Amino acid sequence: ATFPPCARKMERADGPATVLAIGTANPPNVFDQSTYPDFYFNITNSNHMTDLKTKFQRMCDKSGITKRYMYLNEEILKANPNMCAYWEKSLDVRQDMVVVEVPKLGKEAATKAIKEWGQPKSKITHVVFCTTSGVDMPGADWALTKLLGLRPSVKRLMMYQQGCFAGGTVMRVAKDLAENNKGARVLVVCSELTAVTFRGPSETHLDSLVGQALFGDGASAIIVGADPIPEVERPWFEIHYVASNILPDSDGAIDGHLREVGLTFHLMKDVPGIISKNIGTVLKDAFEKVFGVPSYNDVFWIAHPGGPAILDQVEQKLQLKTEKMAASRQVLSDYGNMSSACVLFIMDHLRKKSVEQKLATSGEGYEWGLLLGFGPGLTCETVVLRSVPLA
Amino acid sequence: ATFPPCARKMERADGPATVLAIGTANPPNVFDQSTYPDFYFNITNSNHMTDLKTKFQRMCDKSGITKRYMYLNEEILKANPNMCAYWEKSLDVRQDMVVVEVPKLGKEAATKAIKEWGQPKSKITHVVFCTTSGVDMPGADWALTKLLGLRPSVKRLMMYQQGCFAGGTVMRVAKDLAENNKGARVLVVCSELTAVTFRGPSETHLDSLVGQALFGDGASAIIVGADPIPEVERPWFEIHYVASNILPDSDGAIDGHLREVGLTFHLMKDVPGIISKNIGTVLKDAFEKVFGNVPSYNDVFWIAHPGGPAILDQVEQKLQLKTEKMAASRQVLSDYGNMSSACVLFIMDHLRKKSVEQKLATSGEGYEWGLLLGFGPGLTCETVVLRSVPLA
Ligand SMILES: CC(C)(COP(=O)(O)OP(=O)(O)OC[C@H]1O[C@@H](n2cnc3c(N)ncnc32)[C@H](O)[C@@H]1OP(=O)(O)O)[C@@H](O)C(=O)NCCC(=O)NCCS
Ligand SMILES: O=C1C[C@@H](c2ccc(O)cc2)Oc2cc(O)cc(O)c21
Ligand SMILES: O=C1C[C@@H](c2ccc(O)cc2)Oc2cc(O)cc(O)c21
Repeated sequence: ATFPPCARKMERADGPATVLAIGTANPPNVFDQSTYPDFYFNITNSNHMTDLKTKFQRMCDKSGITKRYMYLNEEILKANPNMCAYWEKSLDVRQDMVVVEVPKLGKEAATKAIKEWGQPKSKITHVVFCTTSGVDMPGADWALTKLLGLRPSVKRLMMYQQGCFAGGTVMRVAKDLAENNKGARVLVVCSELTAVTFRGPSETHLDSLVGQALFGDGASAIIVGADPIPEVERPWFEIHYVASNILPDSDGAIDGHLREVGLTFHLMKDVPGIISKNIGTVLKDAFEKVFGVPSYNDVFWIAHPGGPAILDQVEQKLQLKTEKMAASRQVLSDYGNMSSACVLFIMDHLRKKSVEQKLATSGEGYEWGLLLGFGPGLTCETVVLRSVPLA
Repeated sequence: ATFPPCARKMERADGPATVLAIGTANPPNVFDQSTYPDFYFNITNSNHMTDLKTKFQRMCDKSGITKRYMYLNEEILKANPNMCAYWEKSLDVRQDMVVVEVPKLGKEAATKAIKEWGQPKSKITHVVFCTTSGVDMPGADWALTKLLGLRPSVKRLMMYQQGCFAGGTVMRVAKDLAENNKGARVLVVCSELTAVTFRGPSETHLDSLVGQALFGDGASAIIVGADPIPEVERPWFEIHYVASNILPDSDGAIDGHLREVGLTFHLMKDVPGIISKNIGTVLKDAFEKVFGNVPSYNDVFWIAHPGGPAILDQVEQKLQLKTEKMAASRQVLSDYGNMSSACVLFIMDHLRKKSVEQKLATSGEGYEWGLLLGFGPGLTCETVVLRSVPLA
C-alpha cells in the first residue's frame, strides 16, 4: 500500500522548541486608567449619561489596570465621529488604520527580538503572525515580511480574528514548526490595537463597556527554535507540552463579531467561574502527562489576564499563594488586556525580573511553569514550560 | 546555559505525513456558465450595460468553466439588493450567511472524509479550518468542532482571510502537526462561499468582473496522519517537501480587502504572466532538494490551483508540459470553477479516483511523484512535493 520508505526529506530537530529572544512594543499614547472615564465620556460626547459613567468609573477602578497604551488619541478620534459613536458605520476607517499599524507595531517588537537574538534576519525560516485587529490580503504576515526584509521564501502562517487565547496557540504552533524542521527559526508576532473595537457607550450594552475599560494595545515577538547553537544563541524557556480545551458548559460565553460598525464584544456567561471551575482538571491532566508531580505553588505562572476576576478566582479555587499571579498582574496593571500578546509580555517580565533579582532561573526560581491562554470557545490553551538556570 | 536534556515529552511520529481520506461538498444551486451572463446582468439590474455584458459573455466563454455551485440563488439575492449592487454596504448580511454556511458546508465534506477514513471521529486530534469567506469569534474551527461532535480537547488552528494559495498552506501546516505528534490525526477543512464577494458590475473595474466569472463555492476535507495503521488506514498521498515563495516584482499583483461593501477583489499585474515566468525557478529548487543533482515535469503528476485558465495555459506553455499534465486541474475548473483554497483538494480527490478508475499503477496517474501548487496574494506560491501510493 506504500512505496518503500525514505529518510525524512526535510530533516527534523531533536531538542525541545526554545524561546531564544523576546521583544515588545506599545503605541505612544498613554492613558491613566483612573482618569480614563473622564476622557472616554468626553471624547464620546456622552457626558449626559450620568449613571452610565458612574458605572464605568467603577469598572475602571476595579480593573487592576493602572494605565493603557493606545494608537488612538484625542486628535484621531475627533477626526472620526463614527468611531466615537456606539454603533455607526465605521469598519472602513478602522480597517484603514489597523491594516497599516498592526504590522508596524509588530515590526517594532520584532526588530527588538531579532536584535536581542543576535543572528542575521536571513536565518528566519518561518513567520507566524497573530492578531485580532482587522484582516487584509495579503495579510499582516506578508506585510511584516516586507517591512523587515526577510527572505521571500519564509514560510508564513497568518492567524486572524484569533482572540485572547491565541498567545497560547502560537506557542503550540511554533513548537511543531521548530521541532519538525532542523535549523528552523520561527519569528512569532502577536500584535493588537483597539482601533477595531473602540466605540461609544450604550446603556443597554454593558459588556461592551467592560471592553472599553480593559482592552489595551501592544505587540510582542519571540524567536522560537530547537537545538540552540551553544554560546551563540541563548535559551530562556523550553516548550514541552501543549493542550487545548473547550471548557464544559461554556457555549456562548464570549462572542465577537466583525460588523459594519467594527468589532463587537459580547459577554454572556460567568467567564471567571467557568475557567476557575475547570482549571483544576486541565492542569492535573497536563501534569500527569508531563510528570506522572510538582505543586502548583512550585511552578511559575504565565496566565492571560482576561480580567482580574479570572486571576483572582483561579488563585482561590486552586488555593495558590498570591505571588504566583503577581507577574501576570504586573502586566495587567502596566498594560491592560492586549488579547493574544499578553502572555508574551508576561513571559518577558518574568525573565527580566528573575535576572534583575538574581534568582536561580528564568522563571523566578522554579524549573517548570505554565502558560495559559483564555478566550472565546471558551478556549483554554495550556503550555507547560521549562525555564533555564541563571547565576 | 540549559537544564539537563530530557526525552521529548510528547512523542513524535516517524513516517511522512500522509493523506488518508478525502471528501468534498458543494451547495445545491448549479449555474451553467454559458448562460450565466444573462442571469448575472439581470439580477443586478444591469441589462442596459450592453457592451459590458458582451465583455462578460466573452470572459465566461473563455473561462474554462462549465458550471459552478453557489449558496446564493435567485430568492436570496432578491432579498438583498445591497449585494446585487456593485458597491453598497452589505458586509453584515454577507457575514450572517457565511459565518453559518461555511462551517456547515465544511461539515458536509468532513463527514465524508471521516466516513471513508473509517475510524471513530474521537480519534481526531487536530483541526485545521481554512477559509477566505467571513470571520467570527469563536471561529469556523470551533463551529465545525461542535457540529461534528469532536472531542472538546482537539488542537484547533483557524485560518481566516487566506486566499487562493492556502490549499498548499494547509498541507504545509498539516505536515508538521502529523509528523511531530505520534498518533495525531488531523482533520483539514477548506470551505469557501462567494457570498462575501458577489457584486454587480462596473464598467471601470473589469478585474472585479473577472472574479464574478470565475469564483465558485465548495468545501473539501482531508484526514492527515503519519504512521498509518496497517490493514486499517489507507494511504493515498505522502507529503515530503513543502516550500513557500513570494514571487519577484509581484507587489500588488493580487489584493483583496474586507470592507463595508464586502470582500473586494483587485488584479493589478499580469498574474498568469508572473506565475509562469517564475514557476520554473520555484519547481527547480524544490526538485533539487527532493531528488538531488531528477524526473521531468512530464513524469510527475500535477495538482495546480486553477485560479484561471490562463495560469494553467501559461505554466503549461512555458514549462512545455504535454497537455495531459494539467488535465485533472482543468477538469475541476471545468466542473466547479475556482473554489479558492478548496480547489486543489478537489483536484487531489479527482486524481486518485480516476487513477483507481482507469486502473493505473499509482494514485497519481501512475507516477510516483507529483506537485500540489497554490497561487495567491503576495504573490504567494505554495509548493508541495507529494508521493503517490501503488495500486493493485
Ligand atoms: C484572462 C482571464 C481573466 C479570462 O480569459 P481571457 O481569454 O484571457 O480573456 P481575453 O484576454 O482573451 O479577452 C479579453 C477581454 O477579457 C477581459 N479581461 C480578461 N482579463 C482581464 C483582466 N485581468 N482585467 C480586466 N479585464 C480582463 C477584458 O475585458 C479583455 O478586454 P479589454 O481589452 O477590454 O481588457 C482568465 O482566463 C485568467 O486566467 N486570468 C487571470 C487569472 C486569474 O484571474 N486569477 C485569479 C486568482 S486568485
Ligand atoms: O472585541 C474584542 C476586541 C479585541 C481586541 C483587544 C485588544 C486589542 O488591542 C485589539 C482587539 O479583543 C477581543 C478578544 C476577545 O476574546 C473577544 C473579543 O470580542 C475581543
Ligand atoms: O476576493 C476574493 C474572493 C475569494 C473567494 C473565492 C471563492 C469563494 O467561494 C469564496 C471567496 O477568493 C479570493 C482569493 C484571493 O486570493 C483574493 C481575493 O480577493 C479573493
